[PDB]
Amino acid sequence: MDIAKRCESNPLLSPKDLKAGINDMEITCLLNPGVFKFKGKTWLLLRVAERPVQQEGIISFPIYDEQGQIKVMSFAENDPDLDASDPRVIGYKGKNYLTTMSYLRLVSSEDGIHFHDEPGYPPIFGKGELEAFGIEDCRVASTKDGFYLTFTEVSSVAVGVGMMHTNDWKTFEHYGMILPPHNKDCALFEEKINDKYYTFHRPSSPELGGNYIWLAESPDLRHWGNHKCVATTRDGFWDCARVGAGAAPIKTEAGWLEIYHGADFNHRYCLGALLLDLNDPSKVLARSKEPIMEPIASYEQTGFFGNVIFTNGQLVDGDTITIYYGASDEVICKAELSVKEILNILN
Amino acid sequence: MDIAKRCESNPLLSPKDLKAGINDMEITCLLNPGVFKFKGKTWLLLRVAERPVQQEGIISFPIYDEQGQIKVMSFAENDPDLDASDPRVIGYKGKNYLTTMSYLRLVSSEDGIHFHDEPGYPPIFGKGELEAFGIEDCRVASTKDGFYLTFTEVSSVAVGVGMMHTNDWKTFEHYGMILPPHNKDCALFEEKINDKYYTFHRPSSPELGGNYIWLAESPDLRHWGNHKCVATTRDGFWDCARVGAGAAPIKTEAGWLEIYHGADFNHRYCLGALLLDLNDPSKVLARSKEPIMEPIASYEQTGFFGNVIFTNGQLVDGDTITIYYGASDEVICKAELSVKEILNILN
Ligand SMILES: OC[C@H]1O[C@@H](O[C@H]2[C@@H](O)[C@H](O)[C@@H](CO)O[C@@H]2O)[C@@H](O)[C@@H](O)[C@@H]1O
Ligand SMILES: OC[C@H]1O[C@@H](O[C@H]2[C@@H](O)[C@H](O)[C@@H](CO)O[C@@H]2O)[C@@H](O)[C@@H](O)[C@@H]1O
Repeated sequence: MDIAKRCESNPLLSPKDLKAGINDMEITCLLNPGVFKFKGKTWLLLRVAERPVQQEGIISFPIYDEQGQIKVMSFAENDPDLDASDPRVIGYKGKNYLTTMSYLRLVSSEDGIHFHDEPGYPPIFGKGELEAFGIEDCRVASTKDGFYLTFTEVSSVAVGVGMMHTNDWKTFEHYGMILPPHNKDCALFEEKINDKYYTFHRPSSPELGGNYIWLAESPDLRHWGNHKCVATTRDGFWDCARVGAGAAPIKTEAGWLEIYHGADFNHRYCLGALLLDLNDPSKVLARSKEPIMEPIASYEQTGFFGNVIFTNGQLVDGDTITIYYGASDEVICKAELSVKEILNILN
Repeated sequence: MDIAKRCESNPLLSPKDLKAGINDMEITCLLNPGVFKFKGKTWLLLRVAERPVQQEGIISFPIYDEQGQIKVMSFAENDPDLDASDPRVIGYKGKNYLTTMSYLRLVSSEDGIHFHDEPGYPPIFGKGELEAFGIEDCRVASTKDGFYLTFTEVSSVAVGVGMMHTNDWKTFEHYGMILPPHNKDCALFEEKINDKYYTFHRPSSPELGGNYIWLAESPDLRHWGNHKCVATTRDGFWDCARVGAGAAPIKTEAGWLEIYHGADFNHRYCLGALLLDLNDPSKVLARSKEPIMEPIASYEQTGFFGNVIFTNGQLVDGDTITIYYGASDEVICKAELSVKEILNILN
C-alpha cells in the first residue's frame, strides 16, 4: 500500500550531525522540517529539540524563567506526583511541561541531500510568554508576496499557532498568535481563492469533538474566521485517533491535493491523501481509504512510543512530489511521490 | 462576601411558565439569558433547553439530522457503553452528546420583572452542521451599528462560537463560526478601541493549559486574531477549575470592569470582577480575591450537580449594574450590583 520512494541516503540529517544551538545542551531530535527554495539552494527549516545530558532516574529539561534566561527543571522518575507515561509531554501536580525545547534552524543544499548551515542565517528562537516552551513544526508557504511561516507556539497556557513573514530569511515580521489553543498543524494555502486567503488547521476538543482537520479564511492573513470542519477521524481505520494537514495543498486539475497525516491509539503515524474542491476547499471530493505511506523502513521504527512519519514541507516538480519528513521524531528523511498515481487511487 | 441584591420576585421565569417551542417536547431549563433594551421594553434572550418526556430507564434527547429535521436519540441507562455521570453531557462509545437541545427565545418586559412572548418575534433555532446540537448562552452587544450576538454553536464535531447581527430582531445576518473549538463564553466589546474590535473568549486545552479567559482583536468583526491570555484559574481559590467572561465589559474611569464567572472541582459557580487597562484590555489592573456573588439563595441550590450562578447579560444605569442570570441551570433570576462598591473592593 506504500507508494513512496525513499532516498537511498535516508537518514539525511541526525542529531549528532549538527552542533548544539543552546548553551550546555545536547541535540535530541531533528524532525518535521519546512521546505522551500531560495538563492537556487533547497532549504530546510528544521525543528531542533534540545535538552541537558540526562542523569539516571532524573528527567531534566530547559525552560525560560521570569528574567527570560534558560533554566533547568528536574523531576525524579520515581516521584509519585510525576506522570511521564508520555515522554514528549509530562505532568507534575496538574501543570504540564515539555521534555525538550524546540527552535527553528535553517540548512541549505545544492543537490538536496547534503545539508549544512549557512553563515549569516541564524536560527529562530521563541520570544514572549506564548513561545516560552519553544516553537515547532513550521510550514513554509512560498507566495508572490514572500515566505509565510505557520508554526506551533507552546507555553504553559497554550499550544497555539503563530505566523511570521520574511523575504530574505534574515528580517522577520511577527503577526502573533493567529489561532488560539488548542491548535496546530497550520497549512497556509500558497495562493488566494476568490480574493481570500485559506488555511488548514487542527484544533483539539476535550469533549464534543476530537482532532479533526479544519478550514479558515482571512482577508489580511492576520485575522481568521468562518471556520469549517473539513475531515474528521474514522473509527476502525488507521486514522482513528487523530488527523492533521501537512504542507500546503497542491493545485491540480482534479482539485486541491493535500498530503495529510493520521495516527491510531498506538501512536502509529501514516500519510494519506485528501482531494478538495477548488472553489470550496471545505468540501471533500475524494479521500484515500488506505495510507499512501507507512513507517516501513528501519529508521522509521526507532521511536520511543511508536512508528512515526510526519511531513510538513515538500517540493513539486510536475508529477514528482519531493517530501521531507521526520522519522521516529529523531532524524530527517526524504522521499518521492507521484501526483498521477495518487489521483489514480482516488477513483 | 456576597455584595449582590436579588430581586424579591426571583425566580422570574421557570420552565412551566412558558409553552414549548419544539413539537412533542417539554421545557427542561431556562437559563443564561442575553439582555438588551429595544422599543422601550427590556428584552431577555433566553436559552431554552428542551427534550422529550423521559421514560423509565431510558435517556432520550433531540438532535437535528442531516436534512435539518428533529430526531430522538435513545440510550438505556444500564448500558455498559453509556457514561451518564455528568447529566449535561453524556458519552457513548467515545462520542459525546447533550441530554437536551437549546435554542434562543425572545421575551419582553415593561417593568423588567414580568416577561412574556412578543408576537412577530419568533425564536432562533440552530442551522447547519455546526449547530446540530443547538445554540447556547448568547451575549448581546448593543453597538452603534446595531445588535451583535455571540453564542455557543454545539455539534458532534465542535463546541465553538458563532456570531449574528440584527437591527430589528426579525432579520438576521450570520457571520458563521468566528472562533473554532473548543471555545465559548464570547463577550464582544460594545465599542471600538484604537479603531479595532475586541472580544473575550474562553478556549479549553486538553493539555498544556486549561480553561482561561483570552482576548482577540478584529478589523471587520468576522475575522479574529492576535490572541492573548488575559487571566487564568488560580490553584486553591474558588476559581481553580475554570474561568470565563460573562457580558461585555463596563467602561469606567478605572478601566474595563468585567463580571466574570468561575467554578471549582465540585462545579460550584461564583461571580468575580476583573479590571483591565483601557488601551490594552489584555493587561489586568486588579482582580477580586473573593467572589462578589455566590449561590446563597435556595433557588440557586436546586441543581443536579452543583450550585450554579451564571450571567451573560446585564444593564448599567450609572452606578447600578442590573444583571440577569441563570440559577441551578433551571430558572431565570435578577440582581443588582454597585460599580463603586466593586471598584472599592479592588483597592
Ligand atoms: O510525536 C509525533 C508528533 O506528535 C505531535 O507533537 C508532539 C510533540 O512533538 C509536541 O512537542 C507536543 C506539544 O505540541 O505535542 C505532541 O506531543 C506532532 O505535532 C509532531 O510534533 C510530532 O511529530
Ligand atoms: O452547567 C453550568 C454551566 O456549564 C457550561 O455549559 C454546560 C452545558 O450547559 C452545555 O450544554 C455544554 C455544551 O456547551 O457545556 C457544559 O457542560 C456553561 O457554558 C453554562 O452553559 C452552564 O450554565
